[PDB]
Amino acid sequence: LDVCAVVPAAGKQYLSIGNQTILEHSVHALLAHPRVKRVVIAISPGDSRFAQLPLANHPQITVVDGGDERADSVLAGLKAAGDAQWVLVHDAARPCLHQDDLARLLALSETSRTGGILAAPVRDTMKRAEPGKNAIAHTVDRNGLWHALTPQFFPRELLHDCLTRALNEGATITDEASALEYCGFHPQLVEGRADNIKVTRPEDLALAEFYLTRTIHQEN
Amino acid sequence: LDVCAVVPAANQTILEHSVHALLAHPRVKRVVIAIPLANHPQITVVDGGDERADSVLAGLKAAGDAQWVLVHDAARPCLHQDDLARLLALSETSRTGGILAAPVRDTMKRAEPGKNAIAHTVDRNGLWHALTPQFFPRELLHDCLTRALNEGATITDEASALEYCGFHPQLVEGRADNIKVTRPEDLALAEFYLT
Repeated sequence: LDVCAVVPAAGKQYLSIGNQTILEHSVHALLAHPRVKRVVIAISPGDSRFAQLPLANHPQITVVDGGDERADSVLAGLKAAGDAQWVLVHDAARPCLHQDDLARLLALSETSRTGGILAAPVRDTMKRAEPGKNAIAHTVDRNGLWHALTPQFFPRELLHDCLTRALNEGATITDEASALEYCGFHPQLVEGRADNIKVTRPEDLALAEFYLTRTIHQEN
Repeated sequence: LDVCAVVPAANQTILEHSVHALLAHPRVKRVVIAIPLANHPQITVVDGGDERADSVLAGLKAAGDAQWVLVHDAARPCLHQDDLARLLALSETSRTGGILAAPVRDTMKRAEPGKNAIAHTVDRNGLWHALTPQFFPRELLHDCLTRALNEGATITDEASALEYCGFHPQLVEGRADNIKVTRPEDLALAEFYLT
């Protein structure tokens, strides 16, 4: 049941919450589960900041050069995934990952042949804008609509082949699930907490910090 | 450009903070709460209905001579004054109005019917979280809300009533920390980090 994690970190991840970078909170969230034996971080050539983090001397961390696109970084991480049968792909900028959700995602390997992702149901109103304009086209129906979160958990070889194939066919890949979907698979949706935010807007840092503080508080 | 706001409240400190965030802007002279806060000279109370749309219409009958109306969620007390200002600016140029909104950050999936499995990816480009306030010309909001409701439209926010009748409100990019605070125990904390 060894698992290897891959973090596509090639470029917010170096912003800090408390006295750890967001990348470090994300990485340590992964290491909470004992089955996660290694974390491969894909970093961009020339990125010198990584080497300065204490995480850079962690015996369970592997560092490799990623590419310009997500799928390329992930493929680069997978070459260093050793003999792990299952791989976890997790966003560098998702520091609020909860151990309970990780644990429940990792159960997919006992029974799943495809794997699956953490996800959050859409529960508030969403709009689709007119193309080219900041005006509303229509309101989206939330029934069966999910936010794709990370981690995304898949058999190693299958992920590998689907991503290689999607890229080789010019497929339009965003997340890892999209590569499986393109090769005809239907990954499972594992409901996770909606506060597993990707820090992408400047105000998201304070939001992430609010969510971690509230959670620490609640646990008691 | 005097503005009347409507808050459908059909947890008292959360409503209170949301209300005073609206009242903070000079153009916002009054708030109508559709249902001690009620003893504020700037706060009006009316009967809210069973649906949000009906409470908002009920607020409209209390809005006086207001030419433009702000509709705000009672559970969004982390509204920032710069976002409110950029929204109110629509009255200078818009015939339709618009809403506060934030771009969606994640890849999006549509689940297979009947299963917790992905059918397909939904393109997140051009997809927005609809926030509040929602800001519209008085008569237009009134007329679209009334008509959509009588026609059995599925109304979510106010913009959706305009949508039903064929209008396309503007998307005004706001802060993504303008979150829903629904547990009272979270308010001080949300306010300390996001206010």
